Amino acid sequence: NGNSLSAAELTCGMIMCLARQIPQATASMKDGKWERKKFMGTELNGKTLGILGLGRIGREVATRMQSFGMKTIGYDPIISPEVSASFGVQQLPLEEIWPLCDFITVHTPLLPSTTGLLNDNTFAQCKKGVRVVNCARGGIVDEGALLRALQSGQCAGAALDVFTEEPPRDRALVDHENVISCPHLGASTKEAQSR
Amino acid sequence: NGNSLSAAELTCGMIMCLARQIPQATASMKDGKWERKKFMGTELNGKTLGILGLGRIGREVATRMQSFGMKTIGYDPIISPEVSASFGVQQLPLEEIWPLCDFITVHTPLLPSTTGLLNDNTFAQCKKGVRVVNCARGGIVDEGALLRALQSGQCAGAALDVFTEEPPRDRALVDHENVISCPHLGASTKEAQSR
Ligand SMILES: Oc1noc2ccccc12
Ligand SMILES: Oc1noc2ccccc12
Repeated sequence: NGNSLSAAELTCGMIMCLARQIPQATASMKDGKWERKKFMGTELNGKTLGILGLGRIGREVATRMQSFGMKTIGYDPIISPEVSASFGVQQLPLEEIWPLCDFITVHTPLLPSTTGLLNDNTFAQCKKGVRVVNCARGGIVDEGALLRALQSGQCAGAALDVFTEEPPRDRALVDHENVISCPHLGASTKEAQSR
Repeated sequence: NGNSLSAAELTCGMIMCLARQIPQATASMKDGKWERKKFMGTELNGKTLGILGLGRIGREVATRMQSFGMKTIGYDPIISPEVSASFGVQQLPLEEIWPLCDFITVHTPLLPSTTGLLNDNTFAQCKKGVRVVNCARGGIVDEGALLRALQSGQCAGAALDVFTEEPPRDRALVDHENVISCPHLGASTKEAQSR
């Protein structure tokens, strides 16, 4: 609400970080290395971003990423397709979303229907090399399934602000070379903090 | 041209990384830490972005950062104020730009007139806490002056894709906690590479 924009901005930051491996490149630089060929990335323009959860944060993410030329599609059980069209999000059923996306971002509450929304089944339906972002609630993305998808290359990268347990006690995700992370910083701006 | 969008996209990534310290937070997480107060950041909405160089890259940066609610102002001696108005950038003389900006990004060639465009004299005219990006040409930002500004806090952070010498032999900038960097990745996308 107040803090909608801080979350939406972090999410868009994470999308850009996944496309260009900025965190990993800075780490490489700080370790004294100049590794240009390693950190070959991708352009956002013309890519498809799937947005799962089309409330305020989802809508804000959409309109920012639309300025990058991304195609924004998505799904939300409550919001009508004509309403999401009005903010440039094409709604399709979930089963249709997975194979189209280059990037997926989640913006749902944590409910039975959204716990493990991304799981071994839904990762297998994605395009090989999909990049995922969770700046919403820990557990929306099944962490074990994510790890397996990163290990196989079915997922080329992931950005996590939130974890099933905080701080995460299992470190295998965090430590993966294709995972970027923050300690639940979505609301952590001076502005959000200070109404 | 071909590669305009890859440079512009990286620049926008770097601005979001400065606002939220994504690379430093990832490093902290990978070292097993959970440091929430350390990485309190700022919101981009409502802030002023100064764009120095209003050719194709500069214009693309402007229109993307406008979607975040940033006020975009700038300077370019060759681009008419009418042309820059067409993409929502108010041109002002340099002297008027420095004090207004929360963020500054450079998109000029390297010429006598732009070597040290940001230097001790122009840092001194900036708002305390300014954040700077150079994804254009190494030497636009004077490296010794940038280090002095980061040491005093006159500059709160900087993002560098390019250096006066590549790789930089002096590591004090790269090693600073408030500096984000990449090994000249601006054109390093699969797309740019493959027309
Ligand atoms: O409850 C939900 N809010 O947004 C969703 C998106 C996908 C599946 C379920 C939900
Ligand atoms: O000479 C210049 N080329 O582009 C510029 C932008 C700002 C200030 C000077 C110049």
